[PDB]
Amino acid sequence: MEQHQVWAYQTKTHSVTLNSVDIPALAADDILVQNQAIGINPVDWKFIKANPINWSNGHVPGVDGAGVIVKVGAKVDSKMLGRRVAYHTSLKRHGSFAEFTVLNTDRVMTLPDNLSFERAAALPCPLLTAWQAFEKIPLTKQREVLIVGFGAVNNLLTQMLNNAGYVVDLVSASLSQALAAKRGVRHLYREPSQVTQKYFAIFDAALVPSLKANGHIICIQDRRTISYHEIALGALHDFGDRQDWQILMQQGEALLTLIAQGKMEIAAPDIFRFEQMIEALDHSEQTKLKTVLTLNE
Repeated sequence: MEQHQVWAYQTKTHSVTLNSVDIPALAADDILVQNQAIGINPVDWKFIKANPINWSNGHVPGVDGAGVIVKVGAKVDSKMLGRRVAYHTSLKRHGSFAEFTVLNTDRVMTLPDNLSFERAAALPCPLLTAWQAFEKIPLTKQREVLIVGFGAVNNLLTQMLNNAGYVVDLVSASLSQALAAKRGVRHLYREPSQVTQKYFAIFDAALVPSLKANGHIICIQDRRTISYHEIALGALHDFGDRQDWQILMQQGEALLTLIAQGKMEIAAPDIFRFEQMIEALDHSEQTKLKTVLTLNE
């Protein structure tokens, strides 16, 4: 009731340690989520390593989670209580590596009843990142696009593009032909040097020779008649107004529904217990396999 367990950042050793700290009272537009599963994203282990935004010792990392709304602030609609939600929270505030997380009420997505917490927690950062990147690209008569790398964002983005009518080629040293084809890939290149044609858009100045004039470069990173687009999902926390959030969350909900219905596929995350955060963080970073923590073990 009064305290909860958190994984708190240690600046000296670029690591997290388990502690019990007071559960905060909520602001008027805030909600308290009881986490049931916690996503690990590259940005989390990258920021743990580099501390690029000068987190204080004690800061709780973690952008992604999923769980149940158990308390709400004074101005929050009482209908939110008890909802199953997933979220992508700000890197500047205490995050998902905790039993409970404080979120803004406009910035969570309701889960389909048949979508597990563990699957949901594997989605907010890569699914919303993929959707933002997808939405940058016009649909013209030139439909050939190149995706560089395969990972959780590009898995989802490939499917979005193929579903919309784009012809998608992909660069990946070890993606199986069978999985590529399932996801809708036309040509699978095993290294960048094999790419010889030109594309309408590349999702990744070095790329310019591979672009049609007036094409698009979409940079998806945690870090002029060609249009350059930079996707930074977490920046909506700083720049998004309430309508921007409503629109995105509603689209995220729609996409979660497609996933729960089996219409868009993801590989099952590797699941660790909350207690084994350190081993999970190591696994995520070393294996690059999507990793999630569960509290239901």
